[PDB]
Amino acid sequence: SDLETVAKFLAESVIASTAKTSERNLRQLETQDGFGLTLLHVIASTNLPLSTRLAGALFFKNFIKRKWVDENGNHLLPANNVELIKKEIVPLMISLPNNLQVQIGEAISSIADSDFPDRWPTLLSDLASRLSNDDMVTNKGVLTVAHSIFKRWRPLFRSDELFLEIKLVLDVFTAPFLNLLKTVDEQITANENNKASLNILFDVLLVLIKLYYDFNCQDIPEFFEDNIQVGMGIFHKYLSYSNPLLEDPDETEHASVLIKVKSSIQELVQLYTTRYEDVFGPMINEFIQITWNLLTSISNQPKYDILVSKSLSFLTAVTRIPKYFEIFNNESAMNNITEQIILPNVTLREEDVELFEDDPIEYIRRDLEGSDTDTRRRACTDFLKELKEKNEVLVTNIFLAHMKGFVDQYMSDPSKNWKFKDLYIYLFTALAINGNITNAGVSSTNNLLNVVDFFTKEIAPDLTSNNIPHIILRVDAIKYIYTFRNQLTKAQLIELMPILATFLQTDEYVVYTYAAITIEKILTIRESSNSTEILLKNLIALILKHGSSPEKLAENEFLMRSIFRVLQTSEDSIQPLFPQLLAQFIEIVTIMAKNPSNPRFTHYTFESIGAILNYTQRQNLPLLVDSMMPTFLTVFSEDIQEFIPYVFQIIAFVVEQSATIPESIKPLAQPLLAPNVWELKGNIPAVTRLLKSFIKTDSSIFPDLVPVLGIFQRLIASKAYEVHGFDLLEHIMLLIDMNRLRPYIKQIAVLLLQRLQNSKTERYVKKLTVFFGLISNKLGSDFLIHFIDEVQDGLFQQIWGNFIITTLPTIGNLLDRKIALIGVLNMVINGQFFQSKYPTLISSTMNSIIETASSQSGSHFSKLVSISEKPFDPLPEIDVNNGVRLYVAEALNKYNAISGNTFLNTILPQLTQENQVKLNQLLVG
Ligand SMILES: [Mg+2]
Repeated sequence: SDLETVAKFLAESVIASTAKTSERNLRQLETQDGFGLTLLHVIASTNLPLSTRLAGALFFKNFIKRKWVDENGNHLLPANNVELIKKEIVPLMISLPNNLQVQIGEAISSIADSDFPDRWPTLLSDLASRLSNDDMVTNKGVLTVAHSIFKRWRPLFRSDELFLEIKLVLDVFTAPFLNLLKTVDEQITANENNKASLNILFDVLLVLIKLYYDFNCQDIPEFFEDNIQVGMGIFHKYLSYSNPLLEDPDETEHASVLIKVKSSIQELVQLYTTRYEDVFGPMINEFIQITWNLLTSISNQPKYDILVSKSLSFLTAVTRIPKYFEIFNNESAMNNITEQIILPNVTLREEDVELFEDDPIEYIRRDLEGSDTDTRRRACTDFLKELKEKNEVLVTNIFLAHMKGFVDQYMSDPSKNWKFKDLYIYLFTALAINGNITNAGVSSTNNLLNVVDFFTKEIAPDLTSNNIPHIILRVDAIKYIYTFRNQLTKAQLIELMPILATFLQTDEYVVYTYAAITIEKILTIRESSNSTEILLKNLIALILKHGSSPEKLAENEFLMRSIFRVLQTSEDSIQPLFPQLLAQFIEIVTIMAKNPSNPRFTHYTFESIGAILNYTQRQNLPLLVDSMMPTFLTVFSEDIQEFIPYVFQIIAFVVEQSATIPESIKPLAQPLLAPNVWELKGNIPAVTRLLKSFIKTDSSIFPDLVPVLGIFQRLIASKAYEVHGFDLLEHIMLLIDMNRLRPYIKQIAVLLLQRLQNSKTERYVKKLTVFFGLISNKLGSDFLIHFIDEVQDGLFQQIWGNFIITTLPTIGNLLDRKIALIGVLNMVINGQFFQSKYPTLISSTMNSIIETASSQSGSHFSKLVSISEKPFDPLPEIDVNNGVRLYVAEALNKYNAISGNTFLNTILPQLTQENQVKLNQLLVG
C-alpha cells in the first residue's frame, strides 16, 4: 500500500480538482524513509498511465532537488536508501520512453552533481558494462544517461582537477566508445534499407556525437588526437550522408534524426576548428567544402534552422583563421557567399510572417536576443561580422552592390516587394554594427556606412507613412531606432518620443511592444512629470488589453519590465499616482497566483511594486500595505513558491520602514519561526531579511527567543549559510536587550567558536573578526572579552592573539575593514582591563592596527533590486577610503592627551621597525 498510496496521490494530483490536497499529501508522505524508492518503483511500472508516471517522474525530479542534499552537500536521506536509489535509477532510466527518460535525466543529473565522482564509484563501470553490439536501443539508453552526466563540462572552466575527473571517465569510456562508433558506422552502411534499423542506429550515433563533444570540450586527450583520423573520418561521412529512408518532405518545422546528427556533428567540427585548429588543420578544408555544398542544397525551411546555424558557426570559426579566410578573400567568393549563403537564409520567409501574426511574442524573441539564439539571421550576422573584420571594404562593397538593387526593386512597387526593404534594413544593419551589441547599444560602427543618413533617408519615413506596405516595416524602423540609439543625436532621439508614444495606442502587438522597449531606453538616457503619468497609464492599459487570463496576461514581460523602468526613472515624481498603480499591480498578482507563468514577468511585476513602496512617503505607506496584505496572505495560505521569495522581501522592506509592525503583518512573525520554512534553499536570503526586520522593529513580538536562536544555530553552523548566521546575530546582539539575552549569550559564544575550532572558512574567520569589531564598538571591549571568555578560561587571549589580530589586515572589503579596525583599535585605547591584564597582546594588536591602518597606499532570481538593501549598517562619519587612517591617527593622539607622552613612547620599541616608521607617518599624516 506504500506504492498504492503514492500511486493514489500522484493520480489525484493530476486531477486539477485535487492538486493542492494531493501536493500537500505528497509532501507529508515525503518524510518517510523509502518515499524516494516508492516513487521510483511507481514510475518504473509499465502498467500505469503515462499521466501518472509522468506525474511521478516529475515529482521525483523536484523531490531530489530539495531533499537529496542540503546546502553543504550532505545526504539528507539514509545511506541505505541513497545507495539503493543510485543503483535503481540508472537501470530505470535506460528503459523508459524519452518523455519520462528526460525527466529522470534531470533527476540523475542532480544526483550526479553532488555525488558523481567521489560518492558514486560504480557509475562508470555499470554504464560501460551495458554497451553491447546487438542491443542498440539499450546502448542509446546507457549512452544517454552518460551524456546527461558529462554534459556538465561544457560550461565549466579549466581546473587543476577537472582534467582528473575527465581522465577518470575517459580511461573508462575511451575504447568501448570508439569501438561502438566504429560498430555503429558499419551497421549503418549495412542497413541502408531498414528504416526501423537505421533510425535506431542514428539514435545511437546522435548521442555519440554529443559525448564526443563532452570528451573534447576541455582538451583533446592523447587518445582522440592520436586517433582523430578515424573519428572525423566517420563524421566527414555522415555530414554528406543522405537517405530517402530518413527523409520526410511532408515535414516542415521539426528536424529529423539525420538532420540532428548533422547539426550536432557541425557543432563538433566548430569546436575543433576553434580549439585545436592545427591538430585539426588537415581536415578543415575537407569540411569547408561539404559544409558549403550542404548549405547550398537546403531550403528556407524551419526544419533546418539549427543545422544552418551550427554549420554557419563552423564557417565563422574558419573565417577567423587567416589561412582559410584567403579563400573567401577573392571578390567573387564574397559575391558567391552573399548570393548562395546569406541572401537566401536572411530573406524574410513566409512562415515567419505567419508567426508575426499568429504568435507575436515568439516573433519578438527571435528578433531580440538573450535566449533562443538558434536561428539563421544570427548565425549569418555573426558570420558576416567575422567576414567584414577581415576585409571591411571587400564585404561592405559587394553587399552594397546587392542592396542598391533591393532598393530600386522596392521603389518599383512598395506593396509587392517590401520584403526587400526588410532585407536591406537587415543587411545595412548587419554591415553597420561593428561589435557585440551590448545593452549599452552599439560601441562602434562601419565607417564606410552612415547610420544617421540611412536613418533620415529610409528609417524615419516609415514611422510617419500614412499607409505602409506592411507593418513589419514600422516594426523594423522601431527596431532600427532601438538598435542605433547610441549613434543618434539626443535631440534626434527626443524628437521621436511623440510619434513613438503614438504606437502605444495601436492593436499591433509587436509594434507597441517594441515601442515600449524603445521609450524605456530613451527615457533612461534623458535622465542622467506629466509625460510619465500618461506613459504608465498607457503601458498598463496595454497589459490588460489582451485579457486577464493568467497564461496570456503574464505573456508580455517586456511591457512589465518597461513599466518598472519608467518608475525607476520618475523617483517620487508621481507620488499621487502610486496607490492606483499599486492596486493594479496587486490585481495582476492576484490573477497570476492562479497560474504563475513566465517568471521574468512575475519578477518585474514585484520590482515595479517594489519601486512604488520605495518611493512612497512613510506616512502614506500604510494604505499601500492594506491593499497588498490580503493579496499576500493568500500567497502564503496556498504556498505559491513562485511568489513567496518576492513577498517576503517586500513585507520585509515594509517592516524595516515602519516604526511599528503593522497589525496585518504581526501574525506572520511566529509562523516564520517554523523550521520548515528554513529548509527551502532558495528562500533563505529573503527570509533572514524578514526575521531580521521583525527583530529590529520590535523584539517584543518574540516573547521566547529560544526558537529564534534556533534559526541562528541552524544558519551559523552551515558553511553555506555563515553569512546569514552573522547577519542575524548582528541584529540579535545589538538590538535586543541584554537582560533578555543574558541567558543565551553563553550558547552563542560556544557556537561561534565551535565553527572556529572544527569547521572554519576563510570567509568565516574574517566575518567573525568584523563581528567582533562590531561588538567591541557597540557593546564594549569589556563586554567582548567577557563574551568569548565564557566558553573557557583564557580563550579571549587565544582567539584575539591568533585569529582577530592576524586576520584584521587580511580583510579586503572596505566597510568590513573599517568596522573591524575601529573595533580592534577600540580595545587598545578604550579597554579597561585589556591594556593591563594582557601585556602580550598590546604590541601585537598595536602592530596590526598600524599595518591595517596603513594598507591603503540560486536565490538571485528572486532578488528585488528596487528594494535591494545594498547599504549595510556602518559608522557613518568615517569614509571607507579616506578618514579611516585619520581616525586612527586622531583617535590615538586624543588618547595620549590623557596620559601625556606615555603610551606612544612605551609602544614604539615593541612595534616593528617597519611599523615604527609607519606610525610616524601615520601620526603626522
Ligand atoms: Mg569585565
